[PDB]
Amino acid sequence: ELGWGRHQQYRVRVEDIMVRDVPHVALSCTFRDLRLALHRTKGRMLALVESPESMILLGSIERSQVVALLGAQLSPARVNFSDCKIDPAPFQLVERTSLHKTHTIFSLLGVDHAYVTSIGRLIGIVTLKELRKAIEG
Amino acid sequence: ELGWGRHQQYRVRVEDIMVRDVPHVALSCTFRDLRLALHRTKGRMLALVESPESMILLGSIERSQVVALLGAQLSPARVNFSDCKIDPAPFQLVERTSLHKTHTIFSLLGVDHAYVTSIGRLIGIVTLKELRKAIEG
Repeated sequence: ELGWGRHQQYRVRVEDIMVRDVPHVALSCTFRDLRLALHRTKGRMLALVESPESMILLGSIERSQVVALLGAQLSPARVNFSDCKIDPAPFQLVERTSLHKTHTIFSLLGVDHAYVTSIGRLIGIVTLKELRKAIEG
Repeated sequence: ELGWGRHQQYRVRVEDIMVRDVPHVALSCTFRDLRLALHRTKGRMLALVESPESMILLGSIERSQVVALLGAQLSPARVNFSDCKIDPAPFQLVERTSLHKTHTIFSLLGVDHAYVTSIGRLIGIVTLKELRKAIEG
């Protein structure tokens, strides 16, 4: 784990290594946006946004409740996550941030992943894999 | 101090100790209401919002930036908060949180103030005065 070693990584900041692609989902009717997200992406989590070009984020959504929403459209009958749940407004990270803060947002304190952010903006999602990758290089 | 022994910090939550009138400001062009935020409440850092009908916590501004913006707008001559220094809501709170969780995010980061958000729409504000009261009452 981080810190002690030859000194060079004391320099590095979150923008220098964070992955730029976007598991976002729009606050709109289209199950096609959901289908495309579920096709293109995998793992625990997605982000919910006001619109693709405004890029304000509300919170996080996970594969089971969205494939169950698709399941609700699939049900024998003839998008609104607020009918069930939408999860906590998480931490965020600002582009300049040094690793020695970011380590103490996921540890000594329990959180799994973080959205990198700017004023009203979503830049991407960080995970422990990028983090421990960045610690080691 | 943290409290070792007989406590009800596990009984009671951020929703109980909440305070709700706040120095918030719209993204709007007019300065006629910015005049209120100068004295209608007392405090250092304000709550910038995406709309008086949405109240997403876009970020925070110190009085010395906004008073200088008014000093320029009423300079001897015959909106633009956008190019002052701004910071997004650095951490945010949700009603079901017990006092102990809050104490750790305050103390571990040296953050002086925080906002309650639920998902998006603000509910109220917190400072070192509220907790240093409520941990004894």
